[PDB]
Amino acid sequence: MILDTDYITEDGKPVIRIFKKENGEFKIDYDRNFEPYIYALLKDDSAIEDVKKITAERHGTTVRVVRAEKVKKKFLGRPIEVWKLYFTHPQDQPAIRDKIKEHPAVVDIYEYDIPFAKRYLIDKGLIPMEGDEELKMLAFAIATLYHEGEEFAEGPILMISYADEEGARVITWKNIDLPYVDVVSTEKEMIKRFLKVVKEKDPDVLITYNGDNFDFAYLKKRSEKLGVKFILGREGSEPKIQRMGDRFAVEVKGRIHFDLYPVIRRTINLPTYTLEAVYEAIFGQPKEKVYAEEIAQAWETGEGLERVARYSMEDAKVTYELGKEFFPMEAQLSRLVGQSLWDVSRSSTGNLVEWFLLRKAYERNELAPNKPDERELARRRESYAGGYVKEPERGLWENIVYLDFRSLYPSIIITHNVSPDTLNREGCEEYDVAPQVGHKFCKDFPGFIPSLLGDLLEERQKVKKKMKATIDPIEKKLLDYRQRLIKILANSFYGYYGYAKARWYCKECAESVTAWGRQYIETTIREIEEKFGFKVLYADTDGFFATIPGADAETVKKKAKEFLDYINAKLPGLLELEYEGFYKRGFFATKKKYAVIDEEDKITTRGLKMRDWSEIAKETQARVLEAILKHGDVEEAVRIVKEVTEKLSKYEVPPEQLVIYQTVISYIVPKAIPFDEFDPAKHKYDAGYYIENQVLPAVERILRAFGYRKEDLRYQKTRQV
DNA sequence: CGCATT
DNA sequence: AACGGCTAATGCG
Repeated sequence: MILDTDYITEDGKPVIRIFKKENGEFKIDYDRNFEPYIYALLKDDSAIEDVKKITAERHGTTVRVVRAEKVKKKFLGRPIEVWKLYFTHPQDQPAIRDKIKEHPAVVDIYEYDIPFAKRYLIDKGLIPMEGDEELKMLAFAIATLYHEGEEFAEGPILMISYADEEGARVITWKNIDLPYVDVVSTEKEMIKRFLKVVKEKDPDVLITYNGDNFDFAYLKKRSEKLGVKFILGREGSEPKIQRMGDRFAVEVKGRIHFDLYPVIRRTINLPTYTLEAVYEAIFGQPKEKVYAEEIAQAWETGEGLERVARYSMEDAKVTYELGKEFFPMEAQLSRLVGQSLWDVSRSSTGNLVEWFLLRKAYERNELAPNKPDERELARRRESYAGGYVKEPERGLWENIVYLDFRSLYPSIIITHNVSPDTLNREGCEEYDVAPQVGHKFCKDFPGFIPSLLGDLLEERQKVKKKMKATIDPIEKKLLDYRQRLIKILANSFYGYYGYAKARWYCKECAESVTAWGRQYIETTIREIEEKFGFKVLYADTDGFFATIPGADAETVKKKAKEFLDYINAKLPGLLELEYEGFYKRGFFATKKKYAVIDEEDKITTRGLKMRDWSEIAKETQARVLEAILKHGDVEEAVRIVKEVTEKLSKYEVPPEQLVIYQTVISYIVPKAIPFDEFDPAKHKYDAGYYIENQVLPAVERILRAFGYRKEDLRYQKTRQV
């Protein structure tokens, strides 16, 4: 299988290198015949001879146009004839492209900023990570000596740890009596020892946590300081450090540097992204943190080195465990988009869809539109109307059904053929008109993006059905990842349409999807109210909560299923309303804030989780929510708040339930102090603060839906007037 | 202007 | 390597 591609220069000519792993054998294939090129639209074909003589200079070397060739392509459906301009080296393109564009006879230029190695994968039809090859992985981490006022890597590396299927080990240059610690004489010997491990193990994947911005950079400065050749690459190269905006990225040639940090940063939402917090959230097991001060103190005093070595070992162990959990998913994402695992794992949603579209456009001989210039980019900052949000019906509701559209926005794109190549296309016999915005979309032929979206949904069904027949549980998990990633990719087209930097940006397409969405959700609401007597309690972009106030649970279920049969026969194309779930009771506090409970007694809460909060505020909110959702007792929920505020005012609440966590700082507010130093016998907490700034704000938002003000929840201080 | 829901 | 800065809008604190 293909791992990655790049290029080196030999005598001024680019040489593509294809890194492959076939039958357990690492291979490098070379291609010296791939020519870099760009397209040029000319107003007069006779002018091509003047364009061929355009020259530029890179670094003393004179840049010229090797040859030109007139080709026929499509541009947003319409046929086009453009000039394919060939060059010697891909770096010639940034040097002459501006001079070619500024030439009077040149209308515009296209596909001039596509990286050579990525242009190769697309043009050759090569797909990375495709096949049944098993990759050998190795995780690693480092521990360093830190002092407050010193430069980067001014202190030596104290330890280097690594982990794989064989277990985790630590290399250090001090005596630590642990079975997994290997003791060498110096820091230089420790680094050299690590290089031998990587060389002997020969892993296909090197797994780190923030290795892009710390580990590799620290090792590099240290090897330079000590005179060590940091050859980690399979071709004897040192790790290549690149600039990715305000951060860095590292690639180890011949292998895949899998940095878990950017991956987990996009996949899950956590308050902090320390290795300890990430591991505890994904595996549900704790991990102790050992800070730089403790490691420096332990190394200088020589006491407590077992704790530092154990921390170093756990870093490599958990990085390997997390890598084992997230790498197969990233491999399926890589194979789907058609780009290397290295790039896809570090790429944003907008870049992932663009690379998928770039490949599909090449397959269909479709000329790709350019990225926007600064002027066009400023024009695209105008926003549009989004989803519809109904103001919720106050009060507690019984027997609620949640109905929503199956993939509303992708269904709209496919059903109404929403695409820049079908937008206001004159000469068609059939059109679909977007409500409110009025954009017309030709229905005579399938559009570029709706056709790809249709192929994605078809491919997803072909992978869902292959899962059911697969006996191999490893292959089933892999297919589950591909199927999930196709759903995520399909649901990224809408946002991409309104992404100002996108090549296939189309505000008209984006606002037409939301206008159609607003129409389908609003018409279905009036339909269920007028023809079925339902009360719609709350609705967001693609779904709504409804009930029949004077009806039993079986009655509401039956009528909801009858309504579904009714509207689904009226909905066009792929649009489909579904029965998402039934809820015993629920309250809709404000827009985006609500809570429901199913027949199993599982409570689902949105917008109420909420920042640094004391355990007393979290406890009372949960107690209030439970009284309302499980007991159906709103008056009990108010008494709980009155009881809590009364206990706080009379100082009957233990200080342990008043700690606020925000390094995590654990403090308590006095009548501003770390909780370790707080003494109830000497000091007094601010009862007013914990009532007015903690308990009441957390609960008020919930009880406001039932008609209670903040004053309706404070302790009844009896004023004997 | 942050953070959450869609 | 000379592309990437992180898809959208609505709406509560």
